[PDB]
Amino acid sequence: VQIVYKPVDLSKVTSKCGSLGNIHHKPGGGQVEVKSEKLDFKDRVQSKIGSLDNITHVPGGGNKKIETHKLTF
Amino acid sequence: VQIVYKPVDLSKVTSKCGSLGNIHHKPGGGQVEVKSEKLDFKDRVQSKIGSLDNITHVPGGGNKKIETHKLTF
Amino acid sequence: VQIVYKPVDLSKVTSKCGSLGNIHHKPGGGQVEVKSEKLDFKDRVQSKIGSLDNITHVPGGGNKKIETHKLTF
Amino acid sequence: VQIVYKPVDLSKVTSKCGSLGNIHHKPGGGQVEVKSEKLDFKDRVQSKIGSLDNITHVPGGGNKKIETHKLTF
Amino acid sequence: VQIVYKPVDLSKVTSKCGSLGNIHHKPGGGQVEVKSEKLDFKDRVQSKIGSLDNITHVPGGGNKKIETHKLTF
Amino acid sequence: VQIVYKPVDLSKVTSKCGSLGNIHHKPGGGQVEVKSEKLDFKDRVQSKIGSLDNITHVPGGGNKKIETHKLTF
Repeated sequence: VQIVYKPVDLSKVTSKCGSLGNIHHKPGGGQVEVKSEKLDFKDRVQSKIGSLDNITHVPGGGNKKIETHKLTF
Repeated sequence: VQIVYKPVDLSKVTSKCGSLGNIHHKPGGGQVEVKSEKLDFKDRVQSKIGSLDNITHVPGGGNKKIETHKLTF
Repeated sequence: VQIVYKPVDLSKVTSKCGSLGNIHHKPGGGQVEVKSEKLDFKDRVQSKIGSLDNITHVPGGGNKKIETHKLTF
Repeated sequence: VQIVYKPVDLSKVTSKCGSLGNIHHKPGGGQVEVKSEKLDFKDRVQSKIGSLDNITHVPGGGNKKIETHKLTF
Repeated sequence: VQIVYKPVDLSKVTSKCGSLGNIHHKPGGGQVEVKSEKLDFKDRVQSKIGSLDNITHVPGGGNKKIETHKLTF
Repeated sequence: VQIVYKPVDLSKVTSKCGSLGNIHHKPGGGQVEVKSEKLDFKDRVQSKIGSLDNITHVPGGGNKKIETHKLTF
């Protein structure tokens, strides 16, 4: 058995942007109110209240090349 | 058995943008109010209240090349 | 048995845009009010209230090339 | 007198090739025989016999840009 | 007199080759036989016999830009 | 008299090659025979016999940029 795994890649992932800007993200501008009375919990409680995990991602490129080469005998 | 795996890739994923901008994201501009009385929970509780996990993604490119080469003998 | 896997790719995925902008996203502008009284839960509770997981995605390109090359003997 | 020589060149000379090969050049494969008897030469003699100056030129690109910018006052 | 010589060059000369190869050059494979009897030369002789000055030229690119800027007052 | 020689060069001469190889040059594989009898020479003789000056040039690039900037007052 003779196996010759010789893939050739000369590819490009490219971006050109003259200017990038004037980006506004205002998550949670409104008031948050949580009133709790006489509540009962028998197991684990996870609670998130307010402004959490919000993202502003503005990469000049942000380009991705994902590649996988699997040879199984 | 003779196997010759020789794929050739000269591809391009390209983007050109003169200007990118004036982007506004206002998730949760309205008030959030949560009133709870005498409630009972016998098992696990996950609670998210307000403005969470909101995303503003403005990549100058944001281009993607995904590639997979599997050889199984 | 002789196998010659030799695909040739010279393809392009291209985008050109003069200007990209003046994008407005206002999810959850209206008031959210949640009243709960004497409720009973025998099993797990997941609760999301307000403005969650909203996305504003404005890539200058956003082009995708997805490729797969499987050889099974 | 005002002279403004401001030409803008953004040109491209591009070549893309998946594979280049299996090129065979066999000049002068046949027998060469030169029999000369009692010849007389009163002036200069230049002589080439056999297989001379043969060329195999296989550039992966071989692209050419020739440019000239002349201003005379 | 005002002379402004402000040319802008943003050019490219580009080659992309996946593979280059299997190139064969066999100049002068045939027998060469020169037989000379009683020849008379009264001036200069230049003689080349056999397999001379043959070229195999296989550049991965081989691309050229030739450029010339001249101002004469 | 005002002369402003301000040319701008941002050019590129580029080559990309996945693989370069399997190049064979066999100049003068055939037998060479030169038989001479009673020849007469009154001036200079230059003689080359066999396999001379053959070239195998295989540069990974081999790209050239030739440029000239002449200003004469």
